[PDB]
Amino acid sequence: LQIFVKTLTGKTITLEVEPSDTIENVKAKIQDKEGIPPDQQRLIFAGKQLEDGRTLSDYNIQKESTLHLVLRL
Repeated sequence: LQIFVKTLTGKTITLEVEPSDTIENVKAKIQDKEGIPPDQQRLIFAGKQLEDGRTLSDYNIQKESTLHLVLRL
């Protein structure tokens, strides 16, 4: 599976994700490609702010789905 994460910059980053990956696993993938501690990350999917511990499949995030990243303080 691959998904896109939109930054505040506008710049788009593809992410290789397993379908059962938790939102932490996603934040820690972004920790890798950008370098933003998961605690400063806030991810959004169709307006729903996604929660650590639930998985991509719990929120029905699928191939080529877009998450919007925004920061926390």
